Amino acid sequence: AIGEFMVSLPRMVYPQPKVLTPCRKDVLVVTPWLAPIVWEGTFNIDILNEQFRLQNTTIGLTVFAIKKYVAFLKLFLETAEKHFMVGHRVHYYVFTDQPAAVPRVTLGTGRQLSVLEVRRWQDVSMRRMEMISFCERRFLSEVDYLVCVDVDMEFRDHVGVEILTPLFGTLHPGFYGSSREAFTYERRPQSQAYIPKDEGDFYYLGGFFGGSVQEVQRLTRACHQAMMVDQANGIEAVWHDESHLNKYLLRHKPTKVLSPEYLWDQQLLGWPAVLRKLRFTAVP
Repeated sequence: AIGEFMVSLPRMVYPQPKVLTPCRKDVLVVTPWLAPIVWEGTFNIDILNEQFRLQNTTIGLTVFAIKKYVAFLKLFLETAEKHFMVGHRVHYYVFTDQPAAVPRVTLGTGRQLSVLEVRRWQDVSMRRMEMISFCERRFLSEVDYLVCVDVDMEFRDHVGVEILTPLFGTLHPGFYGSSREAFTYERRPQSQAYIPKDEGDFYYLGGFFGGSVQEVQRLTRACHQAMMVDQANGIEAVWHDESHLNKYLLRHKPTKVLSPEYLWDQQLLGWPAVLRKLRFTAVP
């Protein structure tokens, strides 16, 4: 559940937060609209696990595995079992054109997997946003939060309830140090995804976003509608649904932002000092 009567935390023994000692001095840990930016060292996972377990939180994880991308599911799911929301209730939703190619992955207790079969490049571009906004009633009934990720990835370290919030995006690992003018937003005013050179907070990834079911459905519905307008006007945004996600999150600020720990490519970008953990990474 979300927002329900919250029982008292038990007694806990942990290090005292010190007001005149930052957790991290090397990075921005809060946005200018007072959303936490989630980095290692900023959260006590024991406190957060208590809070979310006391709400009996259920997390849905959506992933699309189409055509040859079904080959990525085994490592994706095996590593999710090791690292993603361990101890919490998890429902995986695997959207695929090949239900029989989904690997039989052994799940921990309190975790389940559903295989959802799905059916022009234009409809392929819009499929993720459309499908998340077909699954509307199901997600509302089954999970509290939705996390929407790409399949050609593996978990390497903890990804847990520290990410959960009404609406989150993830800082793209290519652009977290860039000035806004260099962001690869859609720049043509004819597109619904258009962002001028003097606007923008961050460049968020299409491959890792989420929130409450309600907020995720609002985002995916808005992006799908904007993509349909663009299609009608004969324009395709430079980075497809990621361009629309960026426009949405500019105008509807996320309530947490995940640091690039949460989606990194070690082959392309190495392992910078500022990343204490690489939690979820591109498969080479």
